Amino acid sequence: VSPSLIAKFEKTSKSNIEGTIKFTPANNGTVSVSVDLKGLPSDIGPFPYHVHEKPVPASKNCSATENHFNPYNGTVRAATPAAHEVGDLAGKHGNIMGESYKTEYDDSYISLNEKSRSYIGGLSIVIHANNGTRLNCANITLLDEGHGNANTT
Ligand SMILES: [Cu+2]
Repeated sequence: VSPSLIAKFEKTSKSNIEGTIKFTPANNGTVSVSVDLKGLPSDIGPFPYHVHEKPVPASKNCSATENHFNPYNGTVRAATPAAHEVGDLAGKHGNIMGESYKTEYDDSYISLNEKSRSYIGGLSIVIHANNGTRLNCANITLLDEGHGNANTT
């Protein structure tokens, strides 16, 4: 079974958005997603958020994550969840909204399996203002410090 992942958002001069998006392997071949965010800016939401294709660099410049993770060439607007880009979490599941936002859902398209074409490990998540402006972003990293079948964490 594939390991859990997390994206940790930190507050800076650029953004007050902080919190986490957790990705945990679940039943029925899906991934459980847990969003817990605060400090979302006044009135420029709702906030689309997506898995992007490159890491956040040390500069924390969210532009450097480049485009959406879209291995199966999906579309931004769709009539069924699977037609969306794999990385388009908000399009499938709803935009972030409010000053604080907590939600849990299953996504059946992202993968925690590094041998999968839909693997999202090592990628990033960007949160946008409604007009598309990139507000904050975080790398998707390993959640637990200890792994292996003879270990504890
Ligand atoms: Cu995006």
